[PDB]
Amino acid sequence: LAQPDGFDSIGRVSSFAALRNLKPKKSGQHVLLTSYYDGWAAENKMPTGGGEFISSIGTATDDGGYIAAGPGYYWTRVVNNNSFTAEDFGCKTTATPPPNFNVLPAELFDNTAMMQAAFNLAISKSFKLNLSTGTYYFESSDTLRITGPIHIEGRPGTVFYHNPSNKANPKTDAFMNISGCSAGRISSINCFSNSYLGKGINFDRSVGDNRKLVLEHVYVDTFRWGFYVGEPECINQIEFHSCRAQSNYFQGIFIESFKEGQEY
Amino acid sequence: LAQPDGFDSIGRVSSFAALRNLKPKKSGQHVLLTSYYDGWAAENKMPTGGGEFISSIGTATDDGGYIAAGPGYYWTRVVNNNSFTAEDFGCKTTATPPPNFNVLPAELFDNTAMMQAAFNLAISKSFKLNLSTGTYYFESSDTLRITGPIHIEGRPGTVFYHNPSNKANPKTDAFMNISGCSAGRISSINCFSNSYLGKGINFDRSVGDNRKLVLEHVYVDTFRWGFYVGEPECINQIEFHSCRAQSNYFQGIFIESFKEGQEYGHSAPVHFFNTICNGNGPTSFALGATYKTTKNEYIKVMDSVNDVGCQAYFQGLSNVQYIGGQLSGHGSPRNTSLATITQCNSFIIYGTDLEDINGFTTDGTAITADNIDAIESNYLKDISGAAIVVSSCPGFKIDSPHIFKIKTLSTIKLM
Repeated sequence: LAQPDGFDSIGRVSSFAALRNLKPKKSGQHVLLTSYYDGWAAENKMPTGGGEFISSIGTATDDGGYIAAGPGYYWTRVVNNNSFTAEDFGCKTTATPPPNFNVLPAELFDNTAMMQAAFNLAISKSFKLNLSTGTYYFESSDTLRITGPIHIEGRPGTVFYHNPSNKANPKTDAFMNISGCSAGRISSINCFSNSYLGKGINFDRSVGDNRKLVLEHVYVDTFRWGFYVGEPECINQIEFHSCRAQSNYFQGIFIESFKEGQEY
Repeated sequence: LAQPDGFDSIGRVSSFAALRNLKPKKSGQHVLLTSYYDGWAAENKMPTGGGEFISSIGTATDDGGYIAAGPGYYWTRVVNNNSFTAEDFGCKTTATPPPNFNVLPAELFDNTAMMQAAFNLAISKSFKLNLSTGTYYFESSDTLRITGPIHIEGRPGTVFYHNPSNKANPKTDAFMNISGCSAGRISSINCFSNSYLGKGINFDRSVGDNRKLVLEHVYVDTFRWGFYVGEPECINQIEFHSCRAQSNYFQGIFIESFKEGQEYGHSAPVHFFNTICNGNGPTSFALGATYKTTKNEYIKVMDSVNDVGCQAYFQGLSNVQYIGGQLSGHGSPRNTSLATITQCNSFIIYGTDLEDINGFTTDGTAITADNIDAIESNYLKDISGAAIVVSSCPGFKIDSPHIFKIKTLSTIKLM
């Protein structure tokens, strides 16, 4: 142990799935999670979603990245500096494809269910979500929703790739939906779809007003619409500080409160 | 130790108080601190202020969260990424109370002495202080002082609750005091008191000038004044990027470099960006309200029955830009104006939302369409009677805003 490389003798858990099957001894046990998925050495990469966990004996709902529940026990992730990464929930990145039409990334892993769980934790626990560089692939029938104030800070090169397939009426469905995000912070996210279909980001009144919401370096490209607002009293004091809506089929920014027939 | 749970065999220190009594062996010992306070498992929560410490043999002053001093030794906390949390010094959060008057949080733990220690470390070591979500409770007699450049970053839901009790002259004392914070950054802090008493944030020259200080998403609500400045050459290049001053008894923004008798003094240039002042004036309820302190004492909120207020008050400034904000009185507060500009130079407005003024005069006479003819004759030289009253400001400019619901004599008054 006193050797210069004595830290390797300590045992760890290989993957997050093995953590669900780790029956603890008491309600104060500490373990080390090496990575969310095992086999990172053969893939010539480094662990991403590891950390430290503390055991319990009661009953809790399996979060996916925050709570690893089991039969009569569960583990809770120790969050540092009130911040966590999307890789802590099982999200995978890949190489960014060119902005050519109908060009898909090399690997196709749907991160919709994983990112939705990461968004729910950052809203319910008020933790800052850190996004890694690379391309997050999204091919699902559900919309990625932000239903509360959230702090998202991406890196240079963070890409959200939306595949309009699997969407019922894929011409007008929104990829991301923001509602009730009062005094939120979203930064450094480049969302494109390489298909002139769908809405990039849709601001709604499903939860509440997006009062004093701040967007910085948010890029929306290759969609039927970049920023879509079709409801009054939802973007009251919204702010765009350095944003880009580029190559979207009808409009890059579309804000229409009311239409002909309904009042002011 | 080769098992999947071999990391639990290593021993830890339970609390920060136990770390003070941990006599080491030499000046190179490493130890793991689980949490600042012990007993987090019974409280059904997680450890907050833990970390790793390194031993020494010399003598050092006990910081509270950075140095755990003992007899002939002390431990030093290892800081990562030049950042630390307020929980590392012993601060506790609680559930946020509603913004109702004289409503206190559920748990009452004073975090003033521990937050002051965290502020001192972030200023002396130039570390970034991270604030957790929840309500920090302050019920002390001293003012929370920032006496140097600091980087503070809060979370969505960080609340600084100030209790005006245990404070001599609780009607005019300041909760926070910022001085000498040059090129500092403060973000995402919501300070309210639920009592229309005290100053929210006070800027002064006790240490130096707050040159190029940047405030973002700083909310001040339920105080006698939201942002208070009563000294020249202290906010020379301050910036408000998206701030809110809401439901204060008198004003949301009060800047006055000098008063009568004193000669000229100013700060320049002041920058306001997307800042909103809403609902800041004496209201029907506030005038008749009485604040009950924790010591079972009653304080009358009103100074007089003819108390009148405003949303933003500016005096003795130069080159002030108010870019795309909002000045509005919601809840019908008694206001003489929405913005009062007095003895300024080059005050320019860029597309500010202005609405919902409750017209009153300085002495407390309600401006009504019935007596609109007696107001112009008897109150011509009064600093009131418009949504924006400009007095002795040469380079004024308003630049075509959208205005509505104006229940006073005019929209702009010049004198």
